[PDB]
Amino acid sequence: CFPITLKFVDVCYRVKRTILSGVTGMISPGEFMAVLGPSGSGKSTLLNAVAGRLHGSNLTGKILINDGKITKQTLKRTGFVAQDDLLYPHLTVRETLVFVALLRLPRSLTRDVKLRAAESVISELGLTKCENTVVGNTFIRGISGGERKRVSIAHELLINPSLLVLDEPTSGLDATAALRLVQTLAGLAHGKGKTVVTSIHQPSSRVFQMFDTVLLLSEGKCLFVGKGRDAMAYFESVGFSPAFPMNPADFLLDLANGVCVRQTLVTAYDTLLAPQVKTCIGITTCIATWFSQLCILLHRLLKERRHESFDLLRIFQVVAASILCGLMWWHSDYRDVHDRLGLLFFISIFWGVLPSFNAVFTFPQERAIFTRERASGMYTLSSYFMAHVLGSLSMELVLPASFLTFTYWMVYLRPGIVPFLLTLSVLLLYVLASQGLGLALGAAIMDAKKASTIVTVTMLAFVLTGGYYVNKVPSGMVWMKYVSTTFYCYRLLVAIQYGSGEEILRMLGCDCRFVEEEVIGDVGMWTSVGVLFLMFFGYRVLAYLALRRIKH
Amino acid sequence: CFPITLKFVDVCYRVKRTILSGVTGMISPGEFMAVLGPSGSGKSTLLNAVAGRLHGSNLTGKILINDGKITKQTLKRTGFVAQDDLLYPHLTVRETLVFVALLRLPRSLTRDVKLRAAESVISELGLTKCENTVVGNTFIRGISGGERKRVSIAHELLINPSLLVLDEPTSGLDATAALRLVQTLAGLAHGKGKTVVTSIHQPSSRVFQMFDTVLLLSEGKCLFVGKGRDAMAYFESVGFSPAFPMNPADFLLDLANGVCVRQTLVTAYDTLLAPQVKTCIGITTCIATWFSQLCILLHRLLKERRHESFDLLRIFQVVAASILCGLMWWHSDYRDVHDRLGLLFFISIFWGVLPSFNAVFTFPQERAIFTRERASGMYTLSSYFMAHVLGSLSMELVLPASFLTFTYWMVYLRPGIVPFLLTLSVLLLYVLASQGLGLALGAAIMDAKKASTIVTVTMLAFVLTGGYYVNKVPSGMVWMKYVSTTFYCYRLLVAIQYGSGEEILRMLGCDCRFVEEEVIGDVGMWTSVGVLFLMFFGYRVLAYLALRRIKH
Ligand SMILES: CC(C)CCC[C@@H](C)[C@H]1CC[C@H]2[C@@H]3CC=C4C[C@@H](OC(=O)CCC(=O)O)CC[C@]4(C)[C@H]3CC[C@]12C
Ligand SMILES: CC(C)CCC[C@@H](C)[C@H]1CC[C@H]2[C@@H]3CC=C4C[C@@H](OC(=O)CCC(=O)O)CC[C@]4(C)[C@H]3CC[C@]12C
Repeated sequence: CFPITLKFVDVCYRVKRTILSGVTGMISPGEFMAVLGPSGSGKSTLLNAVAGRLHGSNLTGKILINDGKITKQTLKRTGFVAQDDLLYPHLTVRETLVFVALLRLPRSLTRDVKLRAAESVISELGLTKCENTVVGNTFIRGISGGERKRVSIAHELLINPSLLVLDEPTSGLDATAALRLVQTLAGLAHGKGKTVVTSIHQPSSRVFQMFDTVLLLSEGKCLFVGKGRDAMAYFESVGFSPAFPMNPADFLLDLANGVCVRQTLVTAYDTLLAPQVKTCIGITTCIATWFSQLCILLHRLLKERRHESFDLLRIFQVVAASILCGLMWWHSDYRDVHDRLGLLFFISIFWGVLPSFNAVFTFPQERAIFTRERASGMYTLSSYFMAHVLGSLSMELVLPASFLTFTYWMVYLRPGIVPFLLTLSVLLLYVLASQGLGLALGAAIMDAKKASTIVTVTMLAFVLTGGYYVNKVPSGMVWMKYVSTTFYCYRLLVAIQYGSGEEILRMLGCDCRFVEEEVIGDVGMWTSVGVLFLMFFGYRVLAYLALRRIKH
Repeated sequence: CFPITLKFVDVCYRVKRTILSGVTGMISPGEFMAVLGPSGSGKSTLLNAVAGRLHGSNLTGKILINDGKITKQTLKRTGFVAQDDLLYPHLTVRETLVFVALLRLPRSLTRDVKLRAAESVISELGLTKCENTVVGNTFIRGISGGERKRVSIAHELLINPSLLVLDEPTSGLDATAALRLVQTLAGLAHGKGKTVVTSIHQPSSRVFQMFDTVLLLSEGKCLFVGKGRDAMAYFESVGFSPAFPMNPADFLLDLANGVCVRQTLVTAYDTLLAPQVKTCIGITTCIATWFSQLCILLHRLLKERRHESFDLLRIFQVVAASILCGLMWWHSDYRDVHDRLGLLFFISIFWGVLPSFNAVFTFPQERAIFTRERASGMYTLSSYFMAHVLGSLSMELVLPASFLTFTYWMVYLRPGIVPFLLTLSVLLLYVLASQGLGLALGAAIMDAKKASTIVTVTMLAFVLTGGYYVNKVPSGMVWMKYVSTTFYCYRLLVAIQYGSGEEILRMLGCDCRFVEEEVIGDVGMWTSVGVLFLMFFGYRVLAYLALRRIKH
């Protein structure tokens, strides 16, 4: 049993405005202190300066975890439940808390110890009768808002903390769900010997009955500390009583808001209670934990990258483009050299626009969950990036491989096993090379509407210079095809279906320079392959360096 | 002065579950009655059955506006402020309330009477110090959440009602903004002689002090009616007192929730208070108001259809496609008959995909505001549809007319005034004909993600059968080009730049059937024009019949 006594002595916090000034108190092992105050009084700045997420020059004052300063050994026993709940919406409640248990608990334990620690906090917080329910956010409909907060508390109870610092847990709940939530926070402060500190926004009449001690901030100058049942007995002494039946938490916020008065209760506290508050004061251990962090992060996000890959409005978009492409070029003749190349350029526009546009929403949408979880240990951005690289290498190759299996034998392309699997290999390498353009642009620009416009303009300049629409490019724009991804896929597709124009010039008898300039071209088959590999790796190295630059 | 005495006698409401059963009471002229209860108790069903938005077979009971039944003459003096605020986010507070004043007040008045009635409710509700601030929703940042509710109350105060029925106005506010809001609802019930009925979710200690009468529902059986200051004096008689200092609104909801008990207070009310509650119980007048409803609705939504037309991420998407199209075909030669026709088919793909995709979000996003305002009189869906037709005829023609003015003289298209204005006329007629495909699809499918997929699949089958990519269409798919919008714009552009292939076959000397099949084609210039007009009108008649079918 390691309990924490906590004492902050005269904490100040300016920002460039004074938010906190002279806040002093103590929090004991085994008490449930609630921090009351109006909005903009400095409640949430006091919780961040106590949990340890704020230190520097803007802060001023001694914050003492068990008579000593805050070192990083204490932060493993200190939890902070922030105001917003960032959970993946397709995992169940048991799946959410088991993946967090493997990632957060140390690797000295077995996989059965770290699995029984995740089904103990399910029974502690009362999540047993929803443990197979999907979490959901607003569209993947799941657990309630009062059980979404209990999952976010269970993230911080898996490491068994001694000081649990919550930041407005009862905001947005009922009067019943917000009473039962405080009934459990009072449970694991009187039975577990913990030290719970919270900040309630507007307590009801019997939520306020459950507080051991109350700290009341006016606009950053600490009107009252002490017990909750002795709150209005102190204000009767200075001469402030309610004139009608009030909730005692309503009467306190009306003193801190100027409706009853602020300066008269600063000088009353500073001479009567603020005096005596001072009186009680390797290559198999560096590598194996990366490949286990990767293996859990890849198995966790399989369900996330399954509804953003096999969306039923994206399967329909590829089923429709297979039937249309399969009907317009149905039983096509390879001696029509102009329509066979417009088929192979439709495959290059469709499978460069569709992967690069969908990949640009991947990193903006997970910036908040990655920031909260990387700062909490739990991974190191290179096992997070390499689980998004590998997790979308596997899922994004099922729809282009089913487009081509359908529309290769109906369209009468080049018959055989080796012409089929060379066309399939070039199409899958082009989907992965163009997907990384969307990853590198969505990570450099962490907005998703500002980056869907730059990947639209880039894919339009890639298609216009890709080899088919314009044949007489002006002399100052012939360089732009060499940076184009579409130019190297389309030159490879024509080289598989036609070769070096030898059989087609015999059958056409044109050996009329139409088929010498469109089927042979400029780049070889190995220069075209080795630039689609340089754009595979190179557009994912640029997406990693973009994500280092954010700080998150 | 026309005041309303309101008495509901034994209102029941089943749904196929009993929501209301035996609710009886009276509301007097000049009292501010608040309706209390837990969530799911039938508060919001009682307000809709009293304002008049619920009547039929599911309802049972006599609802009497001033000793008589509810006729539609009384509903002009009855206002209902619903729970969610549906305001256009680019109008200022004065602009919002003046357009509502012209549309709601009768046409007997002048434009200065209906303008001074809109600056009287600004001063009444205390909106004078934000009357030039933009409203905004979350992105167009504007007035606060406590002033967004005061605009929604001012919509219903413009018709000068006698019974104002609000539905949870203080939800999502502060403790200060939700006290000042009740201080004005108590202002226009004690000074104006109105009859305000509201339903507060969780009142604070001094919000409850401002209620004249209180109606308390348990789960639909009316625990208490009477004064608010005599609420707990009645429950002391049956033997229910708080054991600790409570907010008196908290003690009442704990009686109605089973935490203190429900059936013991139904039989206490039914024999002590529910007895004695029975004891007090043309062609220039049909046309001119349409063309004035159209003229206000078109001037109101000019600012709405200015940020969805001149979005700065859409100006950049057309500026980039002008420079790319202007550089790849820079000083192009018209004897390159294959590259001149790929320029004229990129203009047909770009200006059919871009208007039809943006038009599909127009009607889904305004379904909630149109439903609330059409049911409230104020317009009739044919002056609303013809203000969206005409309001986007004007704004959507500025970006295609600036694309073409830039890239006609750099690209060296056909020189002259008559070749320029025939190419501009065909391009503007094609933008309006393809925009109506997005309007007809977004109105038949009132989702915006399910309809952006069907307008993607349709525009892909329009571009493949459009005439350039495939020449030898199989015999069962040649009909599909005649329903294509892209086929008729592209056949008109080639007919303006080349004519009936006479000068180009002389200069090429091929009179080699390449230029006989791609520049002359199938349809004439008048059949192509008169089908783009049939798709202009016909895709907007189908969008009107889709909007009748919704009921909204
Ligand atoms: C037939 C020849 C001339 C090729 C012409 C280009 C086509 C391949 C274009 C025409 C319309 C394009 C579509 C128009 C709109 C979009 C934007 C974007 O689609 C969405 O917004 C839906 C994505 C989602 O949210 O699921 C992704 C690409 C897509 C489907 C485009 C894919 C490529 C398409 C089919
Ligand atoms: C060069 C030849 C082969 C023509 C090929 C078709 C092009 C005209 C395509 C290629 C990519 C397409 C764009 C890809 C994505 C979209 C979806 C959609 O764009 C958006 O999602 C942004 C709209 C907005 O929200 O402002 C509207 C059409 C647009 C810009 C497409 C317009 C038509 C483009 C430029």
